[PDB]
Amino acid sequence: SAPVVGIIMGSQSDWETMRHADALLTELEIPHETLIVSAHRTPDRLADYARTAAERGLNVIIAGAGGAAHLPGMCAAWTRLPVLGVPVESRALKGMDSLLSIVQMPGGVPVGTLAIGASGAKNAALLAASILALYNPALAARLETWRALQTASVPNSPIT
Amino acid sequence: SAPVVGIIMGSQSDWETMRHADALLTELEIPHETLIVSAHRTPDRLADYARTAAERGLNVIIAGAGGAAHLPGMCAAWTRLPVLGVPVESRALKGMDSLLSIVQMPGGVPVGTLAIGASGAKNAALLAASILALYNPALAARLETWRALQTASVPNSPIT
Amino acid sequence: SAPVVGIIMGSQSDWETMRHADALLTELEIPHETLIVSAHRTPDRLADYARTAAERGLNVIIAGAGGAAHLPGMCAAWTRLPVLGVPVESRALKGMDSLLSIVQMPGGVPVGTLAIGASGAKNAALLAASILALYNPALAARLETWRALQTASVPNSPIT
Amino acid sequence: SAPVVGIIMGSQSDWETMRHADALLTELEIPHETLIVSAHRTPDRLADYARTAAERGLNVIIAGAGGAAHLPGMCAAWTRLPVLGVPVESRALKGMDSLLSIVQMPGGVPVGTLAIGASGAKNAALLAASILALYNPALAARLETWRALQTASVPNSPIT
Amino acid sequence: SAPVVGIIMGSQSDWETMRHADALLTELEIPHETLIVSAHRTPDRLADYARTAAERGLNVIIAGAGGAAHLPGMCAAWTRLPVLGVPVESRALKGMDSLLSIVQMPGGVPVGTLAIGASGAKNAALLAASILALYNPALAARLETWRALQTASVPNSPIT
Amino acid sequence: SAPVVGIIMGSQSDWETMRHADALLTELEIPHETLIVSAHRTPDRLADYARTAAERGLNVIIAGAGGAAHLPGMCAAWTRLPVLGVPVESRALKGMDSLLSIVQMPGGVPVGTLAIGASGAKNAALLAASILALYNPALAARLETWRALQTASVPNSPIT
Amino acid sequence: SAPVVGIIMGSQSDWETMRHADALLTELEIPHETLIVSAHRTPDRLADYARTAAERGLNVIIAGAGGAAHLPGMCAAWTRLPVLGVPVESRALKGMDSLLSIVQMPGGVPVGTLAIGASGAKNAALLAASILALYNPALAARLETWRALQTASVPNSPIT
Amino acid sequence: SAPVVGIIMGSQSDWETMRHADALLTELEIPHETLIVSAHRTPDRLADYARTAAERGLNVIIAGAGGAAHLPGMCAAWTRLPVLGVPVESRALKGMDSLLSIVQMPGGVPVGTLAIGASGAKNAALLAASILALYNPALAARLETWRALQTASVPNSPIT
Ligand SMILES: Nc1cncn1[C@@H]1O[C@H](COP(=O)(O)O)[C@@H](O)[C@H]1O
Ligand SMILES: Nc1cncn1[C@@H]1O[C@H](COP(=O)(O)O)[C@@H](O)[C@H]1O
Ligand SMILES: Nc1cncn1[C@@H]1O[C@H](COP(=O)(O)O)[C@@H](O)[C@H]1O
Ligand SMILES: Nc1cncn1[C@@H]1O[C@H](COP(=O)(O)O)[C@@H](O)[C@H]1O
Repeated sequence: SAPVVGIIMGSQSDWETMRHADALLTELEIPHETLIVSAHRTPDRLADYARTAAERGLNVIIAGAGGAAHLPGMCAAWTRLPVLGVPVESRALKGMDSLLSIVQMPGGVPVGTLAIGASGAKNAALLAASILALYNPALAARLETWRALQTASVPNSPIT
Repeated sequence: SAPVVGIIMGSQSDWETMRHADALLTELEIPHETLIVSAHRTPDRLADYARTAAERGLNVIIAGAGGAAHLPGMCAAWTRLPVLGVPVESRALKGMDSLLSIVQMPGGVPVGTLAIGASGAKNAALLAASILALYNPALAARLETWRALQTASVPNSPIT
Repeated sequence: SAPVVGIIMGSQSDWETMRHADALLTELEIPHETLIVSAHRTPDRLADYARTAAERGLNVIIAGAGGAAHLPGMCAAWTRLPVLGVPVESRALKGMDSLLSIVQMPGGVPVGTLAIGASGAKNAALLAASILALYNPALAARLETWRALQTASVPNSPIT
Repeated sequence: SAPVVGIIMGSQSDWETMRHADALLTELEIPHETLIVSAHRTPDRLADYARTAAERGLNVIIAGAGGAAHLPGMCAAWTRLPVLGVPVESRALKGMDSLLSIVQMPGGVPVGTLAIGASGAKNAALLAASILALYNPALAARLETWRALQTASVPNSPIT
Repeated sequence: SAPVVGIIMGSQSDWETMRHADALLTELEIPHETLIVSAHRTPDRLADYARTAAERGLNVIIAGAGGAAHLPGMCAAWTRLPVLGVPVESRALKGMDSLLSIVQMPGGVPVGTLAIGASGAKNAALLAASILALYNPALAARLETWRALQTASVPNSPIT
Repeated sequence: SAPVVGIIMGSQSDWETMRHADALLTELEIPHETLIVSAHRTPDRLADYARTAAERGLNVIIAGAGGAAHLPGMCAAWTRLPVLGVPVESRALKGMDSLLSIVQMPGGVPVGTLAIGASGAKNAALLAASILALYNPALAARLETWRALQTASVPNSPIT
Repeated sequence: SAPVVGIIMGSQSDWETMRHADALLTELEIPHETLIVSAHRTPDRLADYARTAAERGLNVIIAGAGGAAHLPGMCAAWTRLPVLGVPVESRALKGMDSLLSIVQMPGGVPVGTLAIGASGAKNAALLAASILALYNPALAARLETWRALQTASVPNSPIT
Repeated sequence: SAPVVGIIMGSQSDWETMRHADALLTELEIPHETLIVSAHRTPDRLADYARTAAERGLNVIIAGAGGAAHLPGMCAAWTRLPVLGVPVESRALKGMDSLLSIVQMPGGVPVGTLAIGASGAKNAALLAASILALYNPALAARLETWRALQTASVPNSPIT
């Protein structure tokens, strides 16, 4: 089935983080593609990917990178689609550089930014799901189930 | 004319920032409502607003607050809709508390976060528009026009 | 015996930190309950817990969470009881996000915030004790003993 | 009329902030004293103030200071009473030095810390009131009224 | 008279800072061009500017931007020329977002980064001059004179 | 021989850091005492230590602590002697809390602050030595030798 | 009348801060010299100033600079005398760059660092005085008087 | 062959980082020297190195250090050559101190600063290469090849 979400990441080293977005989309049965695209090492690959995303049928892009993390913002520069940004935890600055590089977009070109690291990757996929759910009733019910199970599954007290 | 986006903010002092989201939605002809909801002063008002948003026909919530900024995250706790968070600039810490208290959502409850301040409010509205544009071709055409005009309006050289 | 302190925490993963509050309360023989309550994954569980805390005989609530740590503040939103907040050390940002999310409450809804991590969990319990001690003479004497033993036990010089 | 809360601050320059704690205690009819005590300029005055607070009938101390803000922690060192700390905003570092030097107390000597600046001072007074309200029903009723009014006074929409 | 340095900046608001680079290059008689290029509003203009810089005879690019500052890094992605980045001071975060989003380039695509603000713009021009001075003896002599004058012009004592 | 430097530290856990000050003083044959003194757990022990330091023949105090690190400043509050402060690396905030708690002393009561961690402990001892050297010619020559050996011993190129 | 303290600063813009060190030394009758020395604009002037300070009869150097503040550390590199560093507040980063670039000296070359800004300058002078007071009884008596007056001059309550 | 790039570093402990610059220069066949030079422990060694660099035929200096990292800036103080600075990751502050110490140079004496850590060391060498490439066609072609291989080698999708 044709992908409706693109997951892109700046490097293989981001995969340990971005796999959490991939897994969540698969759990909810959201067809998606998962690609490496570097804003800096493959800038024309990025331009082409972002420019053609909509005509290819993508609805949402999830972009993850670390450091001077420009992949989400430059993707949003070329697509009208919603772009969600995952700050990957960097070694020295723990993703604060990633976070500021992604979230602080000037007015005109948005990136919806999620938490640093694996939680943000998971939430980027959930956010993409909640967007798709607006016009896909079956997916909306599966998302409702997912959220209900999350809530119901929280224990009442810690295990010691 | 029925609202499809809800803009909520923690206080009147947030309006100087959040008015930019309001203006952009009006510019793009996106029907919306604009409210004050305090996560800490009116927690039950928030619970009811967020719980009922989808059945009231809202598709996206834009939530803005500053300091220990819980409004977006708690909104997202109670709705299955996409929630976008605007960190309002705070006096002492310049919105860094706003930013971290909004963006660092743990796995399972996303908030799509935008830049600190007016830029973020503007971009929350643009991000909401790009979401709605996925299943509204007239709006998609208006957003394309808007993006194209932004691109065409950048000058080639500075004024000295 | 009926609990007079509630310890609540956002997740099982917080228990490694919050167990230090539990242990201290037990050492001082302060009856207490220890629960998982997520502001974001179980928001109605939190509303109910906080709303009914006083009528259930609780005097003080100790709430711990990490990241966008909204559990203490949203608990204080619904209870008139004093709420003490423990910032749990987060992976990337080392609890700075937890700290700012908890301590930077706007005027009107306070959270008494303790240090990031285990020391804060221990001190949240000691602070709760010092509050209860105001109207429980036996506990006040046990707290006096605890503080005296802490002081007396500090060695005069390091072991090499 | 005998004070049950002590407000102490490191300098006259702290009063612009700490006056908000004073006002709120008066509003709630909580008898209190308001003093300047410098941890570094009058360390013996501090030792004596804190040592004797409980026997003088104080139940809670609210301590405010900025920069390397030692006043709350050293107060807590010498009293068994609950000490609440207000980080006063500093010129260069905007109260981040105030905050960290107050909140990061090691295990065994708590300071319940509130927000940087006026909000924190207000909330220290509210937190002190919620503590006293535990064993003062008239005050508990006044605080409930106060909280309920805060909730009722939040508007539903912003003014443009 | 053909330009050997390109100064590019993300917006007119950057000119207050980047004008210092322009002035210093003129002072040292380094022919240059000064343009506005938005990484996010005119991404294809940027791609073309950077791709073609070397064949147009440019030797160094000085790029200035603020906030999530992608202009220097994306310029460097598309040119083999040395790119120098000037972090423009931002309103809320004082150029710390500018700084981290410029300097933290991952391995393989350098941006030589200068100080936040006017100093950085001035120093980008001086750094560009020292680069050009390597294979331009007349310019090398002008730069030596400039450095020597800077050294000679420092007073020996302050004015009171 | 009577100690002329006092090393004091807030806890046994600081010794891993403060031993570097001890070792340096011993290397230079500077008689000294090494003690645990907690500002918060043993405040009267600190008052007495600092108050009597000068009459006991101490010339310089080196004080190390972590977190809300008030030991150096409160020591300086009671002694006219120069106090040097060593920020101990804390677990969560890596000694930034220690650093700000120590260095940001208001005017009137100084603490000469050294680097976070072991380097600062070593340098506190070297700084104390350079102070004593002003009026002890033999020690001054041993310090000169120490500095000369440091300089001479730096290799010219790295070992691979 | 021969100077025993040298105050050096990187620029005239530093004088607004460093004048407080000058004033305090004059108040305590400590003969001193006050100079501008730029670590980066006059590196050989600095080398010569620092190399020769001890033979010229200086006992302590107070060095102030802002931004990438190398003046104190490089001074300490070339003198065996105690060097005290004053972080001058910087425009964008509020002296945090000044602070870290002064205090974080690696092992072997100390700089005793004081607070950001005017407080630090004042305290550098007081710290220098406490050093000199060790072997100057008349000065020791003046400093005691000064400290005692500071203590006596703290008011007991704020002015409203 | 005579070196045209000097790599200098403050300590053997920096070599784990700076070896990445060495390796890159060797890969591109750029003759270079690799030296330890401490700004603080060997200040005259630094003065001499920087002063004579140009007359020795060096074109670019790459300087790496950590903490109060003054090596790059003080090198630039004495040479007219372009100096590139590599912030070495420090233990406590993760190279934020290194970064600010290097990048925040006031106007007049530039250091082109690269990312914290190994990526910055690699990029300092690439930046030096892109400078040399301006007047060495063979090297320019080898750099073009290097950049082309980097781009071409990025995989299209992650390995799981
Ligand atoms: N910002 C960016 C642009 N292209 C890649 N990156 C990022 O560079 C970091 C390191 O990549 P690598 O490990 O391949 O050097 C990764 O987090 C990746 O997102
Ligand atoms: N803020 C919040 C709300 N609900 C849970 N959390 C926090 O999310 C973090 C991670 O939870 P988990 O490990 O279950 O993902 C924990 O520190 C927990 O307090
Ligand atoms: N600030 C302070 C006052 N008394 C002790 N500390 C500090 O508390 C930290 C932790 O002490 P402990 O490990 O005993 O809890 C140590 O760095 C010690 O200097
Ligand atoms: N800033 C500086 C001046 N001279 C050496 N350093 C730095 O000091 C740190 C620690 O050096 P060492 O390990 O030898 O103590 C290294 O990062 C080195 O660049």
